[PDB]
Amino acid sequence: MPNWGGGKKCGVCQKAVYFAEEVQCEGSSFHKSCFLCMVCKKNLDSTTVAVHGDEIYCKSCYGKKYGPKGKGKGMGAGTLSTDKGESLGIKYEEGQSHRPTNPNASRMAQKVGGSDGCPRCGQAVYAAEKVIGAGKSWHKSCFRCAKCGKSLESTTLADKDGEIYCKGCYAKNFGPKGFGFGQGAGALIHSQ
Ligand SMILES: [Zn+2]
Ligand SMILES: [Zn+2]
Ligand SMILES: [Zn+2]
Ligand SMILES: [Zn+2]
Repeated sequence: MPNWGGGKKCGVCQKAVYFAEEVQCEGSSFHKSCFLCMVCKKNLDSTTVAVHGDEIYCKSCYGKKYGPKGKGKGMGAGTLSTDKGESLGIKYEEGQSHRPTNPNASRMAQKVGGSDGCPRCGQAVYAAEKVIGAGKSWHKSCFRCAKCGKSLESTTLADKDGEIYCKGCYAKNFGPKGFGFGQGAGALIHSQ
């Protein structure tokens, strides 16, 4: 019954150490198992150990948290632009000409011949059937007596002041005269 003794005070777990380990530290002390890197979670039962605000950390860890991180970054830039050149054009023209007109001249001419026409039928007369009579020309076929109708030739024909007839007509028309005659009367007797 009578017993107690002494021990340490674990300011970590808040339990009194029954004199066994009572790990001491900078103005502090915790149980052995208690004294464990609260970072890596690995027990810390050796030197090279560090402490911290109500906590314990192994050197390394300490140098890890305390240690730096690294460097930052930088930057850059750049730009450029240019352009030019443009020109073009052209033009032209032309004229024209004309052409006037010139008048014309006249000429002369003349030429005649023989031959004639048929004043009877009306057609023309030139050889083949051309007759000349009464100082006129006509078709030897048409050329006939304008009294009997009997066709003529030239001589046998008779040109009466333009007119044309047959000798028989030219003669008769202008025939000679003839003597006349009469009758007498004998005598007889009567009886019964
Ligand atoms: Zn403890
Ligand atoms: Zn650690
Ligand atoms: Zn004729
Ligand atoms: Zn006749």
